[PDB]
Amino acid sequence: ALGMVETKGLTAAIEAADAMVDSANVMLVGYEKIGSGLVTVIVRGDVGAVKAATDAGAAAARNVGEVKAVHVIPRPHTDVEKIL
Amino acid sequence: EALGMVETKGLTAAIEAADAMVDSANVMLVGYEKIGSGLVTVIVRGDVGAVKAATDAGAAAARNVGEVKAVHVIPRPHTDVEKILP
Amino acid sequence: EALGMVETKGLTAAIEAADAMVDSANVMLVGYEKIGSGLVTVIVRGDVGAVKAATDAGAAAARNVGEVKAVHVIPRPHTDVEKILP
Amino acid sequence: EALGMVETKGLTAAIEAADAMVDSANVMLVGYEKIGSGLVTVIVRGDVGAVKAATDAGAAAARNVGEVKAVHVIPRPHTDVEKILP
Amino acid sequence: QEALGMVETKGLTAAIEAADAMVDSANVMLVGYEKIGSGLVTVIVRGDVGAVKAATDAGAAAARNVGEVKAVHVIPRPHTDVEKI
Amino acid sequence: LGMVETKGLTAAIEAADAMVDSANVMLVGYEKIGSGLVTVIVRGDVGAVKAATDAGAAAARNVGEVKAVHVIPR
Repeated sequence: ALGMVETKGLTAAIEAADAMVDSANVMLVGYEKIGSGLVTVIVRGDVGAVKAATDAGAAAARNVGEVKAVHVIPRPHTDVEKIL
Repeated sequence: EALGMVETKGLTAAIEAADAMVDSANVMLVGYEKIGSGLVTVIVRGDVGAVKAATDAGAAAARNVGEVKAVHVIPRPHTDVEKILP
Repeated sequence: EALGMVETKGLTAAIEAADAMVDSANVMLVGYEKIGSGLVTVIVRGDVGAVKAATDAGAAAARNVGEVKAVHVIPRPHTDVEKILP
Repeated sequence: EALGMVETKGLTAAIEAADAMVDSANVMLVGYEKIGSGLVTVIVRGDVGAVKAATDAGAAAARNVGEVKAVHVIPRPHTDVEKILP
Repeated sequence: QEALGMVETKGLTAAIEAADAMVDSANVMLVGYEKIGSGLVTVIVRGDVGAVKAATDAGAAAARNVGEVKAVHVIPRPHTDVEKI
Repeated sequence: LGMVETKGLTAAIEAADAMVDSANVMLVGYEKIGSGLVTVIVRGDVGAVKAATDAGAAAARNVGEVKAVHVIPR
């Protein structure tokens, strides 16, 4: 499963990442920068862990900065895997 | 041969469009491109009907996650365009 | 000989310009350049008449899908067309 | 060991925060990260009380030079967070 | 020679029209383009001071007709420390 | 350390050149952070830095926008 939390600002993103790893059995892949101050944090793991991680990351981050998106894909297509 | 693009503001929305597109239709995901200002384009190739179906599915899934800026299909792209694709 | 440029906000509009340019005239696609903030410049080259044709089609195609920031044609020595490019 | 962050718009504002942080308490400067759009994050590491003290001092100092966007402390961060630090 | 000339535009199209006008107008070397965000691009040339002044005025005037010129400047003999950026 | 931060690169290069020309400083940083912001950084004795940054800022204002001018002793 794939979990993403997207924030305005890097400080909110670091807090999401920490909360995600604190809250569930997930691997933190990293983050991506896309401009306009937006930062996407990415984690992988089984679907229940990714759901628990993204819900915890999004809730933590909101108190540090603005949360722009939160999403989980339980079983990404292989073509997606290839570009992640 | 057709080319389909969904451009979102936000990378979470683009990834959700990419996955919806490949899931929805017989299309190959070519890749994504970032150009700044939060803008991310995801590109698919396939027969024309498959790419219209993919891009409409991608755009609809993206809108539930984030913002869609642009959706377009070029049904018969010139061979030179392949040079600039991800 | 000339360079022709169409600069858009958005990559979808830039790819639609690119394909429309090479569809409309005997020009070669050089590629495209990103400067951040969603701004992309698609560059073609060829004979001056063909580049003028191409950039008129490309800007129109891009304005149908998105925003065009600039469209311009620069005549160049036929022995060193690309020397000024980034 | 605790991590402290001050995010500013503008680099001068950030370097001022860094100087203020390291002077104010027993903290190690981890580094700066840039995310574009003029935003820079300065990070320090130390014991939690030292980190709260530094970050306070850094933000106050930065506000006199530029704009402060975020100030935060994580008291007991996981090792994994390193993957994403400068 | 060693004078430095700079023309800064909003937009890459105006920068490349500046470079064409610059190299056409005088004996100068195009060093490159620098992107710094907010859509700003700087075009940098080197040459003797007379070539660089001519090149820079020609670039600024040519860019002004395609887009917006943000800065235009010539440094006849830059310090050695500056050569390092 | 002395810093001059500008909106525009041309103004930045002019500050750097004016600073090093005006005082006993060495150019030790040149950073881009986006949104057009460029910082040039010098090192020397406090007084040479205070006069460098003064001179850089003044020279850069004739060329473009200056956003910050700052001196950190130590």
